[PDB]
Amino acid sequence: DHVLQHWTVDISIDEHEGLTRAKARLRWREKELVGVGLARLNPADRNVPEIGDELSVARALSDLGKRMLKVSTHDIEAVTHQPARLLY
Amino acid sequence: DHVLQHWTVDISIDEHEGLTRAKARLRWREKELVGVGLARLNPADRNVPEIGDELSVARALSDLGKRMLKVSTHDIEAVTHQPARLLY
Repeated sequence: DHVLQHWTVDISIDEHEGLTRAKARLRWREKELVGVGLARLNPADRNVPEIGDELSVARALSDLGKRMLKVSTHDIEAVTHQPARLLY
Repeated sequence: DHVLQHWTVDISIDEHEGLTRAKARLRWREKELVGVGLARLNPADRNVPEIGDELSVARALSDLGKRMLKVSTHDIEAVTHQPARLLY
């Protein structure tokens, strides 16, 4: 009675000179998105690169989810033929 | 000069009787999070399950990113020994 699926987000993390850039790619059906996030270390945490990693990724995933809400909106509008906007 | 990493988010999608539930799991270093999202179809799009899929996943990824911002906050606070809060 349930229909189950499994998807994957691929995340790249690039640390360079205290700047960490994350890119989170998701492909599904007819769509593909990349969420992007940045985190820069400061003197107080410059020796804790794990913070830059997880913060840039948090941002990339949030960006990805935001972009996906927009795709969802476009698909709903295609069905209803009425403008829509999803806030959450 | 760059340090590169690659991480993966695992997403489950469960459709049942018009309700779609997505769970997005990320493990990294010393942490593990699951973001959760729901989408329920309505009569106007009940025959477009792809909308429930992508909307529940958008929500799960947004939830995951929000939870990860909180983990990042805790880690920053552990370094600075000062309360913090990351809005984005």
